Amino acid sequence: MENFTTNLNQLARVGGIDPLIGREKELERAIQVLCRRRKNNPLLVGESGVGKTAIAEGLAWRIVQGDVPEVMADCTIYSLDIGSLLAGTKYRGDFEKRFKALLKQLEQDTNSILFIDEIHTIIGAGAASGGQVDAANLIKPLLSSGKIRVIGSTTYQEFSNIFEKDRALARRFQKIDITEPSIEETVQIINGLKPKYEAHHDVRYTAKAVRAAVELAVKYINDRHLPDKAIDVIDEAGARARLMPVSKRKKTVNVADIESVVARIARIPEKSVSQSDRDTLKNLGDRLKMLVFGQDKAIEALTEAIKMARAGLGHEHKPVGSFLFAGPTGVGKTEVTVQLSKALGIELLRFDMSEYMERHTVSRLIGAPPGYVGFDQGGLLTDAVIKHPHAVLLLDEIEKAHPDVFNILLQVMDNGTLTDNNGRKADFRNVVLVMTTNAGVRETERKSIGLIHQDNSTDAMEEIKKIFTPEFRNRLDNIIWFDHLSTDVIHQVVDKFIVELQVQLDQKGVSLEVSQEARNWLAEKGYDRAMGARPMARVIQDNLKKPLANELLFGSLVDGGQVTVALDKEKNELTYGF
Amino acid sequence: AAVELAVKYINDRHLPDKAIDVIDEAGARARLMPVSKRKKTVNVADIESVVARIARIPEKSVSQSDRDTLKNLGDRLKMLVFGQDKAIEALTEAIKMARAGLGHEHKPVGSFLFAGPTGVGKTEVTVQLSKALGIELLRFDMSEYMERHTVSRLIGAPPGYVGFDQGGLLTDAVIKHPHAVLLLDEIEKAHPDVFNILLQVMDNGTLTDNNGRKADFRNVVLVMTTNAGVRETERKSIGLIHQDNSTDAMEEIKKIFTPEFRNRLDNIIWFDHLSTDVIHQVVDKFIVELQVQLDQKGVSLEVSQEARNWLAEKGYDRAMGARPMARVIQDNLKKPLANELLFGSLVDGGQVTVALDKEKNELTYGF
Amino acid sequence: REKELERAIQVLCRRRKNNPLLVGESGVGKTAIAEGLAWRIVQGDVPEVMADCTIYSLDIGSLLAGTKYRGDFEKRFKALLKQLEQDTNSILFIDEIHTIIGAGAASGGQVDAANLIKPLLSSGKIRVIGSTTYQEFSNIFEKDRALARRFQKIDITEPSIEETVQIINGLKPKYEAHHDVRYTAKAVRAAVELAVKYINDRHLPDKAIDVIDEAGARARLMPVSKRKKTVNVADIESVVARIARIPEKSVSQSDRDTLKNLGDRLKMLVFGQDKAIEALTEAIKMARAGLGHEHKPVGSFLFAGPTGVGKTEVTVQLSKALGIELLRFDMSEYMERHTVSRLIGAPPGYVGFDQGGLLTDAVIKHPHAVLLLDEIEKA
Ligand SMILES: Nc1ncnc2c1ncn2[C@@H]1O[C@H](COP(=O)(O)OP(=O)(O)OP(=O)(O)O)[C@@H](O)[C@H]1O
Ligand SMILES: Nc1ncnc2c1ncn2[C@@H]1O[C@H](COP(=O)(O)OP(=O)(O)OP(=O)(O)O)[C@@H](O)[C@H]1O
Ligand SMILES: Nc1ncnc2c1ncn2[C@@H]1O[C@H](COP(=O)(O)OP(=O)(O)OP(=O)(O)O)[C@@H](O)[C@H]1O
Ligand SMILES: Nc1ncnc2c1ncn2[C@@H]1O[C@H](COP(=O)(O)OP(=O)(O)OP(=O)(O)O)[C@@H](O)[C@H]1O
Ligand SMILES: Nc1ncnc2c1ncn2[C@@H]1O[C@H](COP(=O)(O)OP(=O)(O)O)[C@@H](O)[C@H]1O
Repeated sequence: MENFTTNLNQLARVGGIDPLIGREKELERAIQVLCRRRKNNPLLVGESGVGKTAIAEGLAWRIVQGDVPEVMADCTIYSLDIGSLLAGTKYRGDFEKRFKALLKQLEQDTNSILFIDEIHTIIGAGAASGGQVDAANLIKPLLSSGKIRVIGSTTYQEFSNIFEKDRALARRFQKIDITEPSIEETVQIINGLKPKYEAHHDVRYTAKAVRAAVELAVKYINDRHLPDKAIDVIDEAGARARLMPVSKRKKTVNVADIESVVARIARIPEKSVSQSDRDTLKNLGDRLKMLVFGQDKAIEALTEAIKMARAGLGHEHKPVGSFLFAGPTGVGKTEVTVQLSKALGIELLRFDMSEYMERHTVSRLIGAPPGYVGFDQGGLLTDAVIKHPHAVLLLDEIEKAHPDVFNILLQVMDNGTLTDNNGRKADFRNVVLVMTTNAGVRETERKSIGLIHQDNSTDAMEEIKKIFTPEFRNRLDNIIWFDHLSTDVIHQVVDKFIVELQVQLDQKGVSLEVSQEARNWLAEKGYDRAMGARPMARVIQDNLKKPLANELLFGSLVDGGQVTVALDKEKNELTYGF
Repeated sequence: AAVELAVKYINDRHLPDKAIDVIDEAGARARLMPVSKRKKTVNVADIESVVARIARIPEKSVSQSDRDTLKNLGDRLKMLVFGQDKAIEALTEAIKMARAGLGHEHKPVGSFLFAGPTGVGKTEVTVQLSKALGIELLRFDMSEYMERHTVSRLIGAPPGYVGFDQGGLLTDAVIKHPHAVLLLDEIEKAHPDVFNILLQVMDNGTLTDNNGRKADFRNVVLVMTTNAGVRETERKSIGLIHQDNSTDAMEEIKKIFTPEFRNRLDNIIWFDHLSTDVIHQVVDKFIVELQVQLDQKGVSLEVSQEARNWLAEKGYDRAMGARPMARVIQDNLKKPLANELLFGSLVDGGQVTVALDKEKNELTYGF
Repeated sequence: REKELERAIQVLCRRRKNNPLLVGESGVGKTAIAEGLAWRIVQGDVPEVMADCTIYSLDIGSLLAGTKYRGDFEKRFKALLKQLEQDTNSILFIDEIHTIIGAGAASGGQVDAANLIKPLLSSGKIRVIGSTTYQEFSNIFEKDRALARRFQKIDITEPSIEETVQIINGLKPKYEAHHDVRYTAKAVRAAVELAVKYINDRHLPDKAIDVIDEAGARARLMPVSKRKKTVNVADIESVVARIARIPEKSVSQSDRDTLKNLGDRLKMLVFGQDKAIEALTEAIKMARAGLGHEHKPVGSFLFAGPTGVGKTEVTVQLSKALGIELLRFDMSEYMERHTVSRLIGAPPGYVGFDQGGLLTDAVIKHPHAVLLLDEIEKA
């Protein structure tokens, strides 16, 4: 007792314990257990960081304050330091000697309570070249006789996995569940605790700041539990605003600072648009339309979803956007998404649904069940989302995956959460789910038989409905049906590819100019409505790169200069030179 | 009473210690009661309260505030889920029979299978029921359980395997919250082999995880939501007259769920589609939620009545239930609102009025 | 890393659980970030709150060395804890935070360095900086809820191109002193860009610097005839090629000749069907001339025609003439849908998982090769 436990009453007398607020029924039942005749040993079990240790030390704090029923008055709770207890037990019997001496001291006191934090650790305290003769059994007979009182604290998992193993020790304690408090209890706890943090960080918290901290930590941080994550938000806000007086920012911590802390912790695009975040969102449709020609309404839908997200009008809990892009090949379905990722400056999560042809490939997405060979790997999808919570999720050619795999995205779109094999949950509320497919293509490109050609516009939707279950479609933000590229779009695509080729050549230090009629001839040569834009890339490659490759590989353009490409009219041929 | 209740509701210790602990805690409680000198005998009510607090289960509460909570539960839910009253009625009656003590022997509070077209309040009624009771909500998306060997994920890996020390998720959750609402979403999309776990649970209210530990489901409401049988109900027959395909819905459900599984259910509540007035109420609900979102930004909003009617007429889709209304309201309101909140008039200001003209059926905006 | 360093400093000055956790992919610079915080403290490039603070890198080996005689490890650990508590101005840096969840005494196996430290961290008594990769974190560290709760998660993200360029600029003098070689700015930028484009198995601030160091080391092995030189873009290209398997600038050698006479060297082996040799040579030339695709295979060709016309022979001869391996797959063996699992592997939890995929592994082992799909109509 001299130097192995710390007097918690002494701490509360010197203010070393943060004050216990609320927890009325919990502490009342802890006292009730303490007042039993036999096995008066309460065990505080609960989630990690919900106030179990807080309750245990707040009992002694209340004793010092005297706001306790007049049966635990003058009782002194001591926190056991197992670490220092085991320090010098090098020789046989030292541990048992010191432990039993402390035990008889506690027996003689008849007023003290021994609080053992993380009591699940005492299932072994030294069997070094020996048997079960450690503290796990030394403490057993004293509890059953009701001579001493011990308070335990452990999480549900550690309890179930370690403490429940020894039924003899397990039955000597009274399990008490410390549940996570609700909103009002948490904000009141913060109200009672924040004087100390204001003192430590030399700041002031507004009431709205505290309420916002509570609500945001609730709806944005799903890693931890309320009474600790809220005060963590508070502490980090205090520290940040305390580091600001380098420019003499002696002021209160308003709501905006709380949102800064929450966004920097949860890695979310918060803190209201502002600065230029507004400029970037404003001309995003432009920066995309200059790289994706035609199919502008897809860019419109994407930008509207992103803005609604940043404007605070997003969904309560859903991905930023859940889009199904369907249309013929080579019309920019994946390109608009990749360019959106590059424009926003965030991560692109590309997944090739063609690799998920079989039903049993779901385990590749979410991980293998426990006990199996691939358990230690987790799942690819959820791991990627957890690593990059703010990103764009691209699922290429979802019609190629097994029709059953869609049921994962079902829950992902509905709730924005996905649980891997470890019970961990990925947060999809900050991702844009975009799925590309060629579903309605073959049905729209059909030939009517009869004297009257029919309207086949609805056939793309018919095919998509036949492929995707009604509940899967019912969770999509919108289905943007892409149309084929028109000839002016083809000219613009040819120009974009010319710019790409020019960049490639500038890398080699040579310049290229292509006459306008040459561009027109290339467009008229390569245009194929049924195949979109890839034939343009092919024809441009064949017509320009191959002659250019020969010219620069074999001397004529080695460290060359200007490439002179123009079109003649008699043969529709191109010119070349240095 | 101490003996009987410690037997029936404590299953972690052995009888000669269970009863002694019940009696000792009752004595300590009656000894702490006389802070106002109420040194009394231990009545049956005190023993019942002690065991209920030990078993973490609800006691007799026909007088407390939760009696009123149960009194107005059906209405406090009907204000959030419009139509489909029979589901709310069944849920509330099951919760009452459990709380009234006139419950099932050792079964869960209620075992209900919710089936019907998508986009209706099958899962939403469950979320709002968990909120209205203030009890934990355990959500399990059975779509993550397509393979038959994912049962190991539910109940844990057998001893002598890599995933043993983690334990099952379902049993661990129920251990953490013995009084909760258990939501199993899209169970027909899980592997049909998984249904046998639910067989065992529904019949006995107990479940043994990998550690031989038994989870107690007697105080957990079991609600499972499916979209099974919907294809037939909405499938058009060929002929001059269409048939009620509800018989086909029943046939499909029986195809998917073995006879004993259907026998271990409290009821199968067939959710209906949403009517037009129900659509109007849904529009009102979503507009209220949008108004809350805007007030978070400091923007008041007023939407006219005929604008509401026009939104409902534009978004009404019988096949998809209430979900299309979300998109309709989204595009028709949030888009101009997002523009005005980002690079427009509604930056730190509100008073946005939306009204419908009759020449173009368009919306008004602005300060 | 001023943003991340500022986040770390903000975390350290907190009242409770003021223990930042540097989480990031390997090679990103987590250990580098901690030791550079120490370095800037030495140079005073810190806010006054962290000034005059001493960071200690905790060694686990020497801490557990010889800790027989139950209590030796505990006594030693508590002695370290007491020295740090008395210092009141020290931060303990644990390079591998996921490795302190076990400290022997498997009998019972509970009183380890993890449970020994939780009271200190929860009380805000001591400041410790951790570091771990993402998978180690999520599979080893975060499993201990109470320990993960006492640490503040900081994501150390992969830097950008220009950030990498500046990092290499700042690190260059040490590599110069080590190799006695000098780097040109164009060479550094080329190293960064080529490492991004062609090296796929590492992350920027550890693979661009890898190219820099290896170029310096090889140019240090050039003065066997005393070829004293600075590192130009050419050496960088050679280095990045030794991993990408195709040099871009070495084409100024006889590689130009091999390209030029390739069509003929094939025509002497494949008679007729000149169109195929022409197409293949044009594709390979466009690739080697830098005009090829930046994210596509060198060439994707479907050869169709009657039997015995040289469809398979021309590809084998092309592989021979180029000196590259022939990744040969017969699509008649993949006549069934489920056979794709041979090419890509089985999902986790299934019998063939640890084997991997045939095609992907063959491609990874041979980054530069010709892929032949015999009888594709049979798959
Ligand atoms: N009633 C309370 N009053 C004030 N703070 C509380 C209360 N309950 C919890 N806390 C906060 O939680 C922290 C203490 O956590 P607690 O001891 O409850 O969990 P724990 O013992 O750390 O759990 P584990 O052993 O799983 O880590 C304190 O920093 C405090 O801010
Ligand atoms: N609107 C467009 N503007 C510019 N380039 C385009 C456009 N549409 C297609 N492309 C070209 O096509 C390539 C990408 O095509 P994309 O991935 O969009 O096709 P897709 O719609 O996915 O068809 P599939 O799924 O069948 O491949 C780009 O390299 C780009 O040059
Ligand atoms: N009765 C209702 N009242 C109000 N809103 C409803 C109702 N039914 C559904 N909704 C809307 O639908 C959303 C919840 O959908 P839910 O999860 O119930 O779909 P579901 O029944 O699972 O369909 P599926 O299983 O086919 O996906 C809520 O956001 C809510 O706005
Ligand atoms: N901020 C930085 N400035 C310059 N170089 C850095 C920086 N961060 C990392 N590096 C480079 O990375 C190397 C050190 O690796 P670092 O400590 O960053 O990660 P690590 O210790 O390898 O991580 P782990 O411990 O997980 O393996 C150094 O050689 C250095 O060149
Ligand atoms: N055009 C050709 N020139 C020279 N040899 C040829 C030609 N076509 C076929 N052969 C010979 O016939 C054999 C079969 O050629 P291959 O291309 O593999 O046939 P397939 O097209 O059926 O795969 C080869 O070994 C090759 O030597």
